[PDB]
Amino acid sequence: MGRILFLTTFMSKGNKVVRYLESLHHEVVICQEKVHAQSANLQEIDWIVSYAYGYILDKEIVSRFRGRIINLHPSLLPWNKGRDPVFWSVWDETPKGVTIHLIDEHVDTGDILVQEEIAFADEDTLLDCYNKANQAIEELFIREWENIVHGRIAPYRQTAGGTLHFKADRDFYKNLNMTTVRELLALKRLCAEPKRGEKPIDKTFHQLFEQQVEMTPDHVAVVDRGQSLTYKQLNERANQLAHHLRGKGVKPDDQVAIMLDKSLDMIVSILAVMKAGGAYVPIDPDYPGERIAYMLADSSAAILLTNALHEEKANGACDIIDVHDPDSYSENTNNLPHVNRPDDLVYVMYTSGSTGLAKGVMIEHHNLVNFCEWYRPYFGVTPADKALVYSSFSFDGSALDIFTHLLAGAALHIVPSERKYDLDALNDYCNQEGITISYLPTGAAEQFMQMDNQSFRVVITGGDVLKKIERNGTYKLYNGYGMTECTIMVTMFEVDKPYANIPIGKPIDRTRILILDEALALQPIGVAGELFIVGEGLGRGYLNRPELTAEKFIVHPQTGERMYRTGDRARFLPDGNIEFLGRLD
Ligand SMILES: Nc1ncnc2c1ncn2[C@@H]1O[C@H](COP(=O)(O)CP(=O)(O)OP(=O)(O)O)[C@@H](O)[C@H]1O
Ligand SMILES: CC(C)C(=O)C(=O)O
Repeated sequence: MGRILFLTTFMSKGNKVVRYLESLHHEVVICQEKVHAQSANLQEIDWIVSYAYGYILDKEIVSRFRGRIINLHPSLLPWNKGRDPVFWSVWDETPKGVTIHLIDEHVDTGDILVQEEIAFADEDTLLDCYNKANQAIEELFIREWENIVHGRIAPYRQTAGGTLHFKADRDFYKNLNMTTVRELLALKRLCAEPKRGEKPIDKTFHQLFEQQVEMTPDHVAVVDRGQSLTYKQLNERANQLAHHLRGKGVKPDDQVAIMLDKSLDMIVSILAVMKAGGAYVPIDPDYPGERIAYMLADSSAAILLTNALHEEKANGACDIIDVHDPDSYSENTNNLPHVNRPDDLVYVMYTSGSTGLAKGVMIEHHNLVNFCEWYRPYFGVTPADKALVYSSFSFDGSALDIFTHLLAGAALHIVPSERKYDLDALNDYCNQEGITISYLPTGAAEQFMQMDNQSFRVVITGGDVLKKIERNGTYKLYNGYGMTECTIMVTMFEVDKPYANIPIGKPIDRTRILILDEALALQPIGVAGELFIVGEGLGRGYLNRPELTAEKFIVHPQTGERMYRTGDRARFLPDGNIEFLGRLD
């Protein structure tokens, strides 16, 4: 009949298409490589049929064979042009079908000959989809071939729009081939990029705090033993000190060290540093003098807010400002002119030097603002609540204590030394004062479940594996995961039942968790892998450690996004909650 060139790389040589064409007495030449005009495979060729051909025909060839190049593309063109059509058909959630079209001067854009719809079952695998489509289009070709040879089909131009994909676009999804349709789309919801319409955070913390002061100025803000400050009182005193600081040269991104024991002066100092424009570097005064001397040096802190008691532990490291000297406070009680942006430093905390020397973790305002903006509505915090300043102010767990509740109008209650380790005593305080919400490390939180409590409405815990769930009170328990580098915490779970492994929940606001293999490629739901963090949580990095910063804050090779690699193992559950599975090594 005629000699037909059959171009293809992925399909076999005994296709139902080739056999059918052969059955009509056509000599079918099978070529699976790029060719040129001189190729002996283009000799006496009546028709060219391409089917999953991974190369481009030269324009010289397309011109000579105009109207005689027929392509089998398993998609509903213009949807899913290019490579991996069936896969992106499912992922991008586009219309589905198979198209037999003419080949023109571009990628899968030529006019259509025949096209029909196709359906994939929710429980079909992507491989099943790939095969169901290849079989459908092969049958369509056999059915409509005669109509195409006699050129009685009027080719119609493709609808406007569609999508296009390239060979490498599927690299990130290389492990999803044996996944189910609905199992794949589930993974899409959990890990797909942010939706449209989002705007960057436009507020700093002290900006929002000054707002909260105007709303609840006379409400109690912080308590320590018998003494207390209201939102206005606290705000005015912090301004007085902030004015003095900014007058001593404090500028945005400057680090100011604070060295105090838990007290009202600590809260004033922290805010005062913020309002002045700097970022506070907390230094526990009980730390060994070695750590203190090193923290003060590695940090660029030119100023140190401290007592006269702990003044000598600096060994003259920097300019001292006595929080108890009236000369350290200005007359001006008014808020200062704003000079910060959400991407300015807000605080710098050092991780315990378990491995190697301690590193200074930088955190920006937008990092802290996002956490508090999520914390308030998630736990329904109102000015009626009262929370504990439990954790050492050198740990990011203290940021949860102080900063979240202050923006909700609640009241902070400083936890002194005598009721830090003695949790039974701390329990009585909570019932006395009516403490309603606080965060307790996994350890202390587990012991506190023994005590009888009627005050707490909610308690949050995290930092280690939360094995024990039984507790006497009536309050909700929450498990939270995260590290200092991504601001306090990134996921939250409400503990409703007991669990063998207790999940760490779903991501907070404007954060995304990805479970990746050793090649940084997505892992299907239920498969373990290194947990990666993306979004508003990621801080600036490690202070004066750019090489180490780049090691942990990566630019992904495929999606090009900035992610923090935790070094933790985890796996998604079918209901969206995350399961922690210990460290990597
Ligand atoms: N709810 C949780 N369950 C289990 N592991 C958790 C967890 N929350 C956090 N983790 C893990 O345990 C660590 C606790 O946080 P960080 O104290 O900031 C790290 P570190 O200071 O290097 O060591 P450390 O955990 O020995 O204190 C996190 O880095 C994380 O890997
Ligand atoms: C201190 C709190 C926020 C914590 O879970 C952590 O840092 O791991």
